[PDB]
This record gives sequence, structure tokens and C-alpha cells, in this order.
Amino acid sequence: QSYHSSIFFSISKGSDKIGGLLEYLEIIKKHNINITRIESRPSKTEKKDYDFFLDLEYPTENNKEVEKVIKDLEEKGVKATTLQESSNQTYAPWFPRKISDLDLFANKVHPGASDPVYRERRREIAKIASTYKHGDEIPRIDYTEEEIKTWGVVYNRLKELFPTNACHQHAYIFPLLEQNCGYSPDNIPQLQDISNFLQECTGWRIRPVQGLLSARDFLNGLAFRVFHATQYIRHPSVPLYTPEPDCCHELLGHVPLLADPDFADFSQEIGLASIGASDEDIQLLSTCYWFTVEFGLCKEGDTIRAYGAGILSSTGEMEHFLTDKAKKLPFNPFDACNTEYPITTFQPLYYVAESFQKAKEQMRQFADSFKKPFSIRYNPYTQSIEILDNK
Amino acid sequence: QSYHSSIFFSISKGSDKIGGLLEYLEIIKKHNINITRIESRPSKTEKKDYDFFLDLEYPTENNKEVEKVIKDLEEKGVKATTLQESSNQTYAPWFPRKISDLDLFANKVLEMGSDLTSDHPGASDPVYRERRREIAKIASTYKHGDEIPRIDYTEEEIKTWGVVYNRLKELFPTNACHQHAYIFPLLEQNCGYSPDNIPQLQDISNFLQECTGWRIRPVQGLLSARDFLNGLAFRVFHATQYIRHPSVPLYTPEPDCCHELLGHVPLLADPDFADFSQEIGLASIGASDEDIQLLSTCYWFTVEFGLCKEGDTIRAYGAGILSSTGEMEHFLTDKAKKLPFNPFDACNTEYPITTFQPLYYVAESFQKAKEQMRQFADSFKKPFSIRYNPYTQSIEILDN
Ligand SMILES: O=S(=O)(O)CCN1CCN(CCS(=O)(=O)O)CC1
Ligand SMILES: O=S(=O)(O)CCN1CCN(CCS(=O)(=O)O)CC1
Ligand SMILES: C[C@H](O)[C@H](O)C1=Nc2c(nc(N)[nH]c2=O)NC1
Ligand SMILES: C[C@H](O)[C@H](O)C1=Nc2c(nc(N)[nH]c2=O)NC1
Ligand SMILES: [Fe+3]
Ligand SMILES: [Fe+3]
Repeated sequence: QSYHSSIFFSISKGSDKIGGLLEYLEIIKKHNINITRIESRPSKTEKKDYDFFLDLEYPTENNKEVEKVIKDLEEKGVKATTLQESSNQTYAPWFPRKISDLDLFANKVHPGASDPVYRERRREIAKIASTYKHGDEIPRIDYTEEEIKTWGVVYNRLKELFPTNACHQHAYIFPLLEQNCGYSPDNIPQLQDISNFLQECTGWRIRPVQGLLSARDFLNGLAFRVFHATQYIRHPSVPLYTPEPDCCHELLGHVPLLADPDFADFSQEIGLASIGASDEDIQLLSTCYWFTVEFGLCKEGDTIRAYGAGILSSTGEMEHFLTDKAKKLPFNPFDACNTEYPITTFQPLYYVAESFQKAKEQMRQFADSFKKPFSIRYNPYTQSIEILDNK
Repeated sequence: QSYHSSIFFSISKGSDKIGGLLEYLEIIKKHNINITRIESRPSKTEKKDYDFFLDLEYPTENNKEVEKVIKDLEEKGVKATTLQESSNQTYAPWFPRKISDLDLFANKVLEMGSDLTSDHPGASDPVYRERRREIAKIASTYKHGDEIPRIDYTEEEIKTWGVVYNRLKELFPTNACHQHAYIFPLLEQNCGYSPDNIPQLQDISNFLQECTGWRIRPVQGLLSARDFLNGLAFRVFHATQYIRHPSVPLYTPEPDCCHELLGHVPLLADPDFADFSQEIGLASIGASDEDIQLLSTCYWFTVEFGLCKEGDTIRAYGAGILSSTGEMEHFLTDKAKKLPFNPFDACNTEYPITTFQPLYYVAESFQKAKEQMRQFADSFKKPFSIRYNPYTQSIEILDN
């Protein structure tokens, strides 16, 4: 368990301070093992400045060595803005800056808990997410006959319901998943194939995840158009329901919508908003996420359909949302963000999105007043987060 | 040796032709010896349509087998468009569709690889030839997605680099366009630029990706003009990993690593130049052979030997100038003519490859050059227009 800090500052080409600044940066890079990375880049704002980035990694929270580094740094003539992973508000929240920085989350994480066999199996699959690095191929799972049997039952069951209950984007993409990603009742699709297909449709990627991440970590991954997905399958004893995300939920629920460009933008938008957001704002985003990506409905003419991954992968949920006892409301993040919700029962309340581009715009407007030290932007050419000093 | 063909077509969701079409595709997938890939994707132009892409390779040119595929396919009720690598003009020119399809180029060299000319100073150096073989092999086996292998350069290799580096370094502040001076300290700080060290392509590629989305691929040697320029459409620069022979440090006709790293890389980290360079790439996608040649000439007179104007002064941004002491010391003098860059003018202009330029073109800015190149590209006869998708890193075809 480690605590990350990042220090930002800018300086102009031809500055009198650069010489000593650079020299200082060399000494700490060599003789301070808490420093993991120091880099400089062209400024996104002042076309004549350089942006600098100093990444530190400590074993304990609010390590005061950071202040020591800040002081020695600002002594060379620059003003430093420091972000940190912490419960305190001494510094604004840290965020992963590159898609490869999501590697830092890899080790940050019941019907069959009363089953040792199933428990050892879960342990083995989770090992793979634990060791996976950005850039690697996603290792393929040799699923057992039992596991494949469970997939088949869920698959065939949900397949009977999609055409009448799923939003049209889902019906649109599913045959492409069949034709390109090996979707079938007889075969559990591998994440590496799904990730390649998603990349080529909307730039989204998958990485395996051990289990539940914190809301901040998971949402931050979305900012890079990276979806964290489990590889294990639910226990065979209870096939038609599970309280947790298993591969059926990931692959039949989340993945198809990620191949729709407008949905893909919307999801990333939620991710961007989370980058560097305060804990209270993360919680608002997480709830918005629940009522859209997880349990959202779309409007299609005089009809209401499901796009939420938690609905699409649950026969009981799909056979519930259309009943009159379940309340429906137009999606509005100001209304949804504060709404309580059950995790162990069907939803009593669903929010209806008009269109994904509208949901994207609504979220962006919602997030616009989030307090953050930097303006966060995504650059599709560099595939990275741009950080602007305009606040 | 092989010739690529691409067949594509669309079909609407819910078409009753889909079942039979998929059945037909399964058949040729197993039984057609020349089929290399069949893929279906969401349409990027019609929200209710699917795009299908069939890729094929044939050992001979104008292979009449492709027509049978087109006939069979269109019997299933779709209208196919075919692109083909050929000196014939039956079909429009093939181009790589996805960034990873540049792997198809890995062995398409040509000259300045491990097959050297007899006047090459290292042609009868057996150590050097083995070294060029080794380094070429690395490019040969490199696949999109790999980290670029790091070369353990020898002390004689590092010595040659240092001679060139030190000689060039003195001239940069006075002779290079300001984008160079801006970026170079970052190359020193982030990519290991110094005279004691040859920078590794993987480090440069990471740096360029974060600056402008450009990346590096190691290349054996000279690619055909079409292949090289097509690579640019993806913001992919093919760069060599070998260094020139130690006997003649201040000159080489080949694009060795001193040329790539000291001439080409600094400008690619500038957003406007990087967009300009991609625009040239995009112009080449599906361009006729004749237009590829025109683009090549535009490239020569800009990316390789272009000048910028800064107030009353002329400076160099062309990689062939920045990496050559001789050339740097030539362009500023009145011994060479200077003209305003204009692709409609410059594209017909002749030029020597084995002497300094008698004529250089000045670009007002990389934004104007880009816009000029887009006008140029539009003047081509292309059967469709293309656009680049940075999210999918793919060329998208649009109807004309
Ligand atoms: O899904 S795909 O990867 O194919 C294209 C995603 N891309 C994201 C950016 N938006 C417009 C930004 S905005 O300025 O309109 O907000 C266009 C669609
Ligand atoms: O290099 S950077 O990543 O910093 C900015 C590059 N980016 C390339 C795309 N153009 C608009 C596309 S076009 O439709 O105007 O050609 C804006 C600038
Ligand atoms: C943030 C989001 O609303 C929700 O709280 C979370 N979802 C997930 C998560 N982690 C994983 N692996 N998968 C999720 O779906 N962390 C939390
Ligand atoms: C297109 C450009 O003008 C020139 O013809 C080419 N240059 C290069 C090439 N191939 C490589 N590898 N590097 C170049 O610089 N082939 C074509
Ligand atoms: Fe989920
Ligand atoms: Fe060159």
C-alpha cells in the first residue's frame, strides 16, 4: 500500500532559473528513491513555456518529506502545485496522468464463499489482473466446463429478452460481437479480443481487474477510455442472479454499449469529471454512474428500453423495469446525483436518458463547477489528459 | 512478393441478406487461399449500417481471382468496392486501413538496408555489414504494439554520433527555425540527447506520443514513397536505427539515426508541424501513382529541405538541412535561390539528391502549409475522401 503525490510547475524557455532547476532535479532523481518519475513537456497554454511533472511515492499517508521536496524545489524559483492521495484536504486530490499509470491500481481491491473450490478458482483468476501491465496482451482464461455451462444458461436466457427490452444500440452491436468476438452460448469471449474490437470502434480498451476498485480509481480509468473488467464467472448454484460484477455482467452488459460512439463519449465524460475531483464530487459521479451506465433506461418513441449494464445482464431486472410500480424520471444529474439506491434488490426508480450526447453534455455541465486546481481535458491525438493552469 | 486487395461493402441491420452473406463469408474464410482477413464494424457514416472489410493477398499483379470474389459476393446482394496494389488503374489504389496494418510494410525494402552500394564506405567492412544485418532484422520483426528494441551501441558507434552531434549543435541556434530551439532542451532532458549517448527510438516515440501523438517505427531502410507517406497519415514516422560508417562521419546519402534523431524528431514534437506532416500523409492515402510522386516532391521541399521565414531572416526546418553541416552552411548564403512554398508550384520542380539544394522553398507557417496541402490533396482525383479517426487510429472512407 503506497501513497502517490504529484508536483506540477511551469517555467519559461531562457529562464535564469533553468540551470539550477535542472541540476536540482538531477540530484533528487539519483538520491531520492521516493521519486519515481520526473518529466518535462511543452506547455498546452503558453507556447513558450515548459511544463514539469514530479511523481513521488511514499509508504505512509501525508508524508512530510513531500513538504521538504516542495520547499527545496520552490527555492530554485518556481511556484509548485502539489496533488496527493490523502484523506486530508491539505492538497487537492491526485490523479493518474497517463493510461499506463492505471497500473498503480492493480492491487487495490456470498453464494459460493461457502465453497473452497470456487474460492481457490477466484484466487487464481485474480492473480492475472494483479500482474497485468498496460501494453501486455490480456491473458486468456481456460474456462472449465462448469463455468462455460453457467455462461450458456445466462447467455441464452438474456438473449431471449434483449430484442424486446434492450435499447437499440445494444441490439445493433450484438451481432457484431457474435461475428467478431466469438460471442456464443458455447464460448466465453476473451477480454483481449473484446478490447481489440472496442479500440477499433470507439478507442475504448479493457483491462482485467481483480475485483471492486474504489469509485475514484474505477472512474479515473474511464477518463482514458479504459474499462476495468472482471474475468471470473458467478457461482454455478445461482445462475440467474449475482450481487457482484462477473464476466457475464461485463461482456453482456457493459461491453456492447461501449462500442457506440455517443455512449463511449458519455462514459469518458464521467471519467474526465472524476479526474482530480474531491471525494464528495466522486460520490456524486458514482451515483450518476449508477443511474445511467449501471441502471439507466432510454426512450425510444413511446417506448422505454434498458441500456444499463445491471439491467441487461439480469433477467429479473429486465422483467421489472417495465412494470408500473417502478418509477421512471427523465435523467437529470442534479436530481439523480443525490438519490439513494438499493444494491441487493430491484430498483424502485430509474432515470430515462433522451440520448447519449445529451447525457454527455448534462454531465459536463454538472461537473463544470467541480472545484479542482487544474482544468482537465482529453486530447484524442496524444491519447492523454491535458492539464491547464487557468483556474 | 505479394499484392494486396481490399474489398468493402455495407449492409443495413435487419437486412434479410445478412444470413446468406455471413454463410458466404464463412465459406471463403475457410476455402479461399488468398483471403487474409474478414472483419465487420459499425458504419461510421450510417448509424444503422454495418461495414464489412475483406483483405486479400495475391502473388501476382492484376490477379483475376479477385473478380470472381467480387462476382460471388455481389450475388449475395451487396455492392462491393475494390482497392488494389497495382500499376494498373482497374481499381483505385490500396492503402493500409488500421495503424497496425503498417506491419505489412516491414519487409518492403529496397535500398539502404543490409544491401549497400559499392561506393558505400562500409560496403566491404564485414563487422559493419553484420551490424547492418542485425539492426535491419530488428525492424523486420517489429510489430505494431511491441516496445522498440534498444540497441547496445558500440563505443565507435557512439563516437561517430558525438562527432555529428557536436558539429551540428553549434549551428542550431543561428541556423535552425525557432521550433527546433524550443524543443531541443526537452530532448536533452527527456530523451537522452547528448554527445555521449545515442538516444533509443522507444524513448523518442514515448516523448513524441505525449507531445503530438506521433510515434516511431523502426524501418529496415528506404520504403517506397507510397508506403512511407501512407505511414505519415497515421502519425507514424519510419526511422532507421543504424548509424553511418565511422570513416565518413560528416556525410551520408542514407537516412541513418543521426539524420532521424537530429533532423526529423525535433520538428515532429511541434503540434502545427505534426499536423502539417500528417496532412501530407493523408493526401497520399489512395492517391494515384502520379500524385504520390507530386507529394514526394512536396515532402522534399518541406519536411526534408524546407525553410521558414522569421522576420527579415531565413532559417531551416528541413531535416536534411538540420542533420547536415554542409547544408546548414549553404542555405543562408546567396548561393541558393529561395521561393515561397506553394504545392501547385513546387510539385513540378526538379532537385539533386547528391549535392546541396540550388533552390529552397520558404513556408510562412506550418498552419498555412497544412492548408495549402489540403487544397492540393483536394485537387487530386480520388474516388472517395478519407478522414483520420484518432480514437480508433483508423482511416475512414467517405463517399464523394
Ligand atoms: O466514438 S469515436 O471514438 O468513434 C469518436 C469520439 N469523438 C469524441 C469527441 N466528440 C466531439 C467532442 S465535442 O466538442 O462535440 O464535445 C466527437 C466524437
Ligand atoms: O499535435 S496536437 O495533439 O497537440 C494537436 C493536433 N490536432 C490535430 C487535429 N487538428 C484538427 C483536425 S482538422 O479537421 O482541422 O484537419 C487539431 C490539432
Ligand atoms: C464508481 C461506480 O459507480 C461503482 O461504485 C464502482 N463500480 C465498479 C468498481 N470496480 C470494478 N472493478 N467494477 C465496477 O463496476 N468500483 C466501484
Ligand atoms: C517520400 C520521400 O520524399 C522519400 O521519397 C522517401 N523517404 C523515405 C523513405 N523511406 C524511409 N524509410 N525514410 C525516408 O525518409 N521512402 C520515401
Ligand atoms: Fe457494472
Ligand atoms: Fe529524412
